[PDB]
Amino acid sequence: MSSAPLRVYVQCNPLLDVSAHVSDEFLVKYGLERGTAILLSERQKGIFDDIEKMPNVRYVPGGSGLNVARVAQWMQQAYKGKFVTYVGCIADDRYGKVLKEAAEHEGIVMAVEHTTKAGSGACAVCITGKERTLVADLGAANHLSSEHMRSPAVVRAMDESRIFYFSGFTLTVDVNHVLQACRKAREVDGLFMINLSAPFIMQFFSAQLGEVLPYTDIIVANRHEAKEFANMMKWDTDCVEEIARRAVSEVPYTGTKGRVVVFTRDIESTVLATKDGVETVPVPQLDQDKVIDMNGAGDAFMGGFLSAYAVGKDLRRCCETGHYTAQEVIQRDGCSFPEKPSFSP
Ligand SMILES: Nc1ncnc2c1ncn2[C@@H]1O[C@H](COP(=O)(O)OP(=O)(O)O)[C@@H](O)[C@H]1O
Ligand SMILES: Nc1ncnc2c1ncn2[C@@H]1O[C@H](CO)[C@@H](O)[C@H]1O
Repeated sequence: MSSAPLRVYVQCNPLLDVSAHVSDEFLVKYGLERGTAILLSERQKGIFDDIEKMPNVRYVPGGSGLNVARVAQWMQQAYKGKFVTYVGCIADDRYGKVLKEAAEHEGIVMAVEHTTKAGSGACAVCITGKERTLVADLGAANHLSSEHMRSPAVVRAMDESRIFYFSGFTLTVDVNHVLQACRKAREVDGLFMINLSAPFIMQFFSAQLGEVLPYTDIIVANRHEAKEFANMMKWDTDCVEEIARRAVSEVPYTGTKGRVVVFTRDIESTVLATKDGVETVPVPQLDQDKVIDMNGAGDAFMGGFLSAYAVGKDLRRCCETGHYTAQEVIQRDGCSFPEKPSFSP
């Protein structure tokens, strides 16, 4: 006794994850802070050659938004092809084919661009225990064009979608692509949703972020991203609850659906805020010995949240569905799931 889900539009940078186990000395050798994500810089030249030379290196389709889409689609398997559409840029190369084929196999409509200006993007993922440390080399993802955003497939997708999710990571590419979707979302009275993605977005891309927030109905982030957001806004506060409250009322909002703020906190309760106050949603207890892979927990949470939102569940239940999905993924190496969910939103 379930609904068919509303159509969702997702946009991010499709990246192939190149993964390997690594010491702390290695992190420091390339100037990395453990458990964080950055964009490839000079300081990290050679890191891909170094990782590829290691044993049991894996090549796995990734990308934050793409993981979100896959998790959402996994929660709605009866609706392969009829649910999520994803937009990004790849190249027609080994990596690109892997990415496109995996997503399509799972039922995601890949409205992706193909460029020749660069090879399909990749992310170096450095495993140290349960923690992953990420270095993203966007390549082709960084060349997503206005032509592609004005194309028939994308405009049909936008026109027929009710829920729009962009990762914060898209802000490093071209803010105008994001603003175009913000406007279509308003045109159709849809929902626009964003992820803060990483502290560096607040530090180095606050201007771009600032253009998009007024259109953003739902803002999602984790504990660290929230503190960094407060720092960007110059808010003198040490509380995730207070930061969410201010994100509701003191961050400009030009929408009508109602601004909502969702901050996850790993083991601790998720903070959920609206103009009617601030609520917490407990995270079900889980034996930490079953927790194998912290990476992508946020992406999985997002997927659960969207899959519930698209069948019309209330916010609290959307967070509960997100907890369920995030807790499945962290119990497995990689972005991996049972055949079918055991949870009905
Ligand atoms: N160690 C853990 N034990 C149980 N659940 C976890 C754990 N870490 C994360 N989760 C689940 O994943 C969700 C997202 O986790 P969080 O770490 O806040 O996101 P991110 O991957 O952005 O760091 C949490 O709200 C929680 O439901
Ligand atoms: N800058 C980025 N843009 C898009 N995806 C990213 C970026 N940095 C890391 N990722 C993705 O984040 C995921 C972890 O949640 C990895 O699957 C990785 O591919």
